[PDB]
Amino acid sequence: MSQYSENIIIGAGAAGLFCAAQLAKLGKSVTVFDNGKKIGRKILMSGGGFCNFTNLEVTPAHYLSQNPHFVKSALARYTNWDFISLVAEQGITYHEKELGQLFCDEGAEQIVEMLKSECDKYGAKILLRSEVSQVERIQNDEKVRFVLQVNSTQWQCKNLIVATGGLSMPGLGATPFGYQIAEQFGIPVIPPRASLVPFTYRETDKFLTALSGISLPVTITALCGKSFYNQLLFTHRGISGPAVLQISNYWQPTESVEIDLLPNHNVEEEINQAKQSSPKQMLKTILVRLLPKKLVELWIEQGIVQDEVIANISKVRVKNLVDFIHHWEFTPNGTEGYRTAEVTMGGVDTKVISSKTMESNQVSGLYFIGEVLDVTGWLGGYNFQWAWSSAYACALSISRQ
Ligand SMILES: Cc1cc2nc3c(=O)[nH]c(=O)nc-3n(C[C@H](O)[C@H](O)[C@H](O)COP(=O)(O)OP(=O)(O)OC[C@H]3O[C@@H](n4cnc5c(N)ncnc54)[C@H](O)[C@@H]3O)c2cc1C
Repeated sequence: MSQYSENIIIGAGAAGLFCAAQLAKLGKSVTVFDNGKKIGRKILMSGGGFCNFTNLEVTPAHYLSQNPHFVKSALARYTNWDFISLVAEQGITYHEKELGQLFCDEGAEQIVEMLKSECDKYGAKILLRSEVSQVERIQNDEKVRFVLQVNSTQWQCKNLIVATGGLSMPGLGATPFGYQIAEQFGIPVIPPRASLVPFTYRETDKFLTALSGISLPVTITALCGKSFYNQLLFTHRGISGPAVLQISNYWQPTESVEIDLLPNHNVEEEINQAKQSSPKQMLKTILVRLLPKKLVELWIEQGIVQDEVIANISKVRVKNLVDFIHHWEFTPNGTEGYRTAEVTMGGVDTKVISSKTMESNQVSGLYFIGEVLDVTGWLGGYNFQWAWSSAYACALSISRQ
């Protein structure tokens, strides 16, 4: 057996499925291989089961990359609105959760269903339980530029689109195959790291484990200056939540994070209003009215915060408390693994890839789309949008040959 398909796609995920659909729709033959048992396994998990498919405010600045000028082209070619429009026209209902985030009303199944439907509608063939391996480059054959082993059959193609994703969720089928193919052809890869992931506590902060389950709004600021205002969640392992997941993109191993527990109010102003309006009251009572009761109690049960009458508090101790709550210098021991991480930072170096095409500069006929590229977006549907955009730029480019 020796099959052929002008276009082969490795990975039946967000980027793979969408690209396969665009190609069939533009009238090109394409086959998709996937080591998994079902298509779009991560799409089904995204957005807590409803799929945060994009965000109303998308710009290149919502993406992390060694190469800042990369993302702009594909994002402007196929926009968040081009997809929002495809979704609505496709009969899918969605709503805005917060911060421009858009989710499906009827679950992530809608997105996966729409993708699989477009592919069936235009001719794309999807083969599951097919793990790709042994990719070889062919040089003389004008019709065959690549050969590869899928199970026991050898496939041949003119264009090979790599949409294998990143490393998070290994139990879901995640593979480094995309990087392995790149490295085999001498294509540079930026060292991958788990991102949009929780932080783990060092020994000195382990006592905060007692706060597990508690949640509050804070502002997290990374050493590079980036800030995010959102919810922070105390865990058994460390700290998590939207604010933490967001800042893990800008945080670097060995680095510290600046956490403001009371971003909202101006503690001193308040502590003073209570110093006049309640000279009798305890510090603990004024504090619990601002922060979670159990956190305030823990600082006390740890002797970190003295509980005295508002009146018996020197203006200097009031200013040390204020700085203490607004400037918590947190140094995580590290990050949780790829089993919790939402994405993977790093990947194929985007400077050797085409900004307009997604095609490899070093190896013609080889394309990289999706998360495998060194393009990581913010939490909030940005990662899926990059998948739609890069998959489209690739398909549109190939249809033009
Ligand atoms: C728990 C969780 C929740 C998430 N929620 C959101 C969200 O709400 N919004 C958002 O924008 N993003 C979200 N993401 C991230 C998002 O899923 C990805 O950024 C996006 O799916 C990347 O698309 P992709 O096609 O590159 O890869 P994937 O969607 O991962 O698909 C690639 C496929 O390639 C296949 N593959 C790998 N190696 C091989 C091989 N050797 N042979 C054949 N096939 C192979 C895999 O089976 C995989 O299914 C979430 C991620 C996780 C883990």
